[PDB]
Amino acid sequence: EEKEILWNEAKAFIAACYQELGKAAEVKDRLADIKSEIDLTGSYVHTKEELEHGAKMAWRNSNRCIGRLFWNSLNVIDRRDVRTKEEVRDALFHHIETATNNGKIRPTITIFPPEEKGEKQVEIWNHQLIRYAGYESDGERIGDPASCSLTAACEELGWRGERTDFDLLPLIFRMKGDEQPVWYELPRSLVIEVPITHPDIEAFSDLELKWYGVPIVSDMKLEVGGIHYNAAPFNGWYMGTEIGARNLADEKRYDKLKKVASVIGIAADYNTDLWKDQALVELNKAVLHSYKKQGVSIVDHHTAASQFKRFEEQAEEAGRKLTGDWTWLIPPISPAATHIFHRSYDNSIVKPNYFYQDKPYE
Amino acid sequence: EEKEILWNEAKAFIAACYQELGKAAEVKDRLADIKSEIDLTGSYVHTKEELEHGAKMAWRNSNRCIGRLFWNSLNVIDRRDVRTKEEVRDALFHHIETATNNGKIRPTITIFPPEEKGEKQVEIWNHQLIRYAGYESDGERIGDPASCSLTAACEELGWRGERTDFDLLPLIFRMKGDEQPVWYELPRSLVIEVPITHPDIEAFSDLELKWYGVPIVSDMKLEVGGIHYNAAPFNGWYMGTEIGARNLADEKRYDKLKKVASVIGIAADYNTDLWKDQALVELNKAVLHSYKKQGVSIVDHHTAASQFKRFEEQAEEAGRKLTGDWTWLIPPISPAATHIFHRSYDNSIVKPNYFYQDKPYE
Ligand code: HEM
Ligand code: HEM
Ligand SMILES: Cc1cc(N)nc(-c2ccc(CNCCc3cccc(F)c3)cc2)c1
Ligand SMILES: Cc1cc(N)nc(-c2ccc(CNCCc3cccc(F)c3)cc2)c1
Ligand SMILES: C[C@H](O)[C@H](O)[C@H]1CNc2nc(N)[nH]c(=O)c2N1
Ligand SMILES: C[C@H](O)[C@H](O)[C@H]1CNc2nc(N)[nH]c(=O)c2N1
Ligand SMILES: [Cl-]
Ligand SMILES: [Cl-]
Repeated sequence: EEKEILWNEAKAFIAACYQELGKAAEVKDRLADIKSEIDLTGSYVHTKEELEHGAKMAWRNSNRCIGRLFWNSLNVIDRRDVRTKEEVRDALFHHIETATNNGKIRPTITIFPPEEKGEKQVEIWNHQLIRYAGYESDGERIGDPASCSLTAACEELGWRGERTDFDLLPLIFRMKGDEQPVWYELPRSLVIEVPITHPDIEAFSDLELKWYGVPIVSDMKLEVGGIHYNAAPFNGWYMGTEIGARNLADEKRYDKLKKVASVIGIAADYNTDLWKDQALVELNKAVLHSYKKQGVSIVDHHTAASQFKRFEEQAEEAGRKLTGDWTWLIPPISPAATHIFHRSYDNSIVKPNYFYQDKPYE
Repeated sequence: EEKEILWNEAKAFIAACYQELGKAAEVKDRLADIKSEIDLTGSYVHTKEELEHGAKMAWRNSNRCIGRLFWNSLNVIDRRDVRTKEEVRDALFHHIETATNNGKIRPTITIFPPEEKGEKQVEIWNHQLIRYAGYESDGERIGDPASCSLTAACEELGWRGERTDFDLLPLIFRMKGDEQPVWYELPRSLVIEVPITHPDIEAFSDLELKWYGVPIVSDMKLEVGGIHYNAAPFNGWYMGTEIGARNLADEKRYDKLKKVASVIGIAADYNTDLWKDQALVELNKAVLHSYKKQGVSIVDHHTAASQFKRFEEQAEEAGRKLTGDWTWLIPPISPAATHIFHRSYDNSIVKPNYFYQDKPYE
């Protein structure tokens, strides 16, 4: 029935994996046992080596990611042994700690048990492990509007946020068998935050802006060789523009450009003054400066693009087809200043890969 | 043979044209005669009304153009009567004058005789009627590199440029029957140029930057109802970013960002300083300021995007499908600050339209 599609994707993944690993002769025998195990059990189990390389291939294949140069040094943590919510919680806690690494961020992924019959063993509700709540009630807007629905779902479960603009959401996830997810408050000792100051303009601190150190995406599905790891949070370090040009700048997010314009001392009255553009630049300089000053890893969009160029060169020379999403790879500020803007990319989907999946709330 | 495809496109265009013009009942009779005229002659001739509306529909359908809100007030000049190179030259001269309009730019198109049997009556070599030459010889780079090949072709024809960074190319075009194009120097009295100064930073004039007032694209084909107007130059006013973010900024164009960084007094040493982004913003403020100060029409990318939003609303309410090229509609600076960035567009080709065509040089 579905062993068909499972077997096909297994054949493709194992062949490619073992080839890249220099283990091409072990394929037919490895494929043999797998083909067998699928018949009796309806599935198969990745070795640690396969799972680790699959996770790395998935990152390499993420069309929208500019950071892909470092795909091969991803730190893979195999947590397929977890059975309890305490183990899940502690695995998420450790991921935060080890990835943060006192500010010298380690690109890391923690992999939980995969879907069995399409049945989730663990269902993580958070978009990112560290993320700020958002509230909207009777005209009143607080925090991160992108978090409004998860925040409301959290508050249905007994949690209550302090309603600052930067409430840390609890971890929230559901175990197979349980009807409701559980939630656990984040130990603040584990969460590095960076207050936003500007190198030249002292008044910038009057904005009282901050962001969290480590983006840890926890709601995408890792697909490896027909196996569906629906719960597999992964992190890197930020590209400054994600914070300065979007999270803090978008009208539907924190919407800070008018306030930025004010503290840097320019008028926000005329489009021709390009006050939004100027504000975007100073806000983005502030973000890079602040992360650097605090000893927290971050990359600017120019360096990131230069790295991606090397990713392109590396692919070609390894004889691998390159795929990418131009509309996502271009940075939201000065895009024509990067080589990305001036070439095209094939947006084909190659597996292994990370995929969106339906949210349990909403 | 090809009367087939000609008749099909005629049927589609006339129906749509006459409908939009409120002349739906005149269609079948108009279509009748056209169907007849195609049989005897192999072609058909647009009335002035049809040609004018077709040109406007072509602009409305240009997926890559952010300026489309004003499609319906395009000024159409019908020059299908020209027979001689003197008439062509004088028609091009007049187009420049009337479109410029002392700085209050009028979006205008001059339409020359269409292709007959696929045979061009008039073949315009210029990319734009007003454009700067470019030279590259023995390491030495002068002027606009995008113009290198046309400039070389011009210099094969007896013309010689002064080799400043802003040599105005002559008009160059070929008449049916002639083996070589002719060229005519531009009367400087007709060409408005704008020196680039900055509102706040006096040193900016040390760069001695300038650009021409009016972009007049002269190498695209207007297609209307199966008729191919290969020679039909059209102009609007500039969006500032075309000049400040591309023509003056691209490494393969005038490459001025390092010099901009210097005169505005910032270092150009570290990517994390975002010095390119800052330079782009000040250069783009300078361009808008300078055009405004001189009384020459121009639009900033924010106003232009707001206008385009109205173009979208106007389309919907008129029951017309909207088409666009997202990768071209987004401006090359602060794109995420415009609504364009945050929605998608169907990039389907609708006719009438303007099309690239093969260059006669090169
Ligand atoms: C090491 C530093 C990294 C940087 C600077 C980086 C940069 C980025 C950026 C800027 C985006 C766009 C996000 C957005 O605009 O919403 C992105 C998307 C993405 N990145 Fe990376 N990334 C990094 C590491 C990683 C890692 C470790 C993985 C997984 C193993 C990964 C997989 C992805 C995926 C799947 C997306 C697409 C998310 C979506 O479509 O919503 N990246 N990356
Ligand atoms: C009125 C002011 C106008 C503005 C501000 C404007 C703006 C623009 C801009 C910024 C581009 C992108 C060019 C590039 O990046 O290389 C563009 C492309 C285009 N515009 Fe407009 N435009 C205007 C008027 C017109 C008119 C009058 C027509 C024709 C009747 C036209 C047809 C087009 C076409 C065909 C393109 C695509 C050129 C290509 O693909 O290379 N536009 N427009
Ligand atoms: C590993 C990693 C590093 C880094 N610097 N950034 C990320 C990251 C950031 C944001 C996102 C989220 N992208 C958008 C998801 C989305 C898509 C559609 C609608 C929405 F509201 C939200 C994914 C990955 C991931
Ligand atoms: C009417 C009008 C107004 C305005 N503001 N801009 C233009 C305009 C500007 C530039 C262009 C040229 N676009 C790129 C053509 C091209 C395409 C591919 C390769 C190349 F080297 C050049 C076309 C229209 C046209
Ligand atoms: C409509 C458009 O495709 C969409 O809003 C995209 C555009 N490019 C993007 N690129 C990145 N990196 N992140 C985004 O959220 C978006 N938004
Ligand atoms: C590769 C890419 O499609 C191409 O270089 C485009 C990108 N978007 C653009 N958009 C505009 N307006 N003008 C351009 O020249 C380009 N270049
Ligand atoms: Cl984020
Ligand atoms: Cl131009």
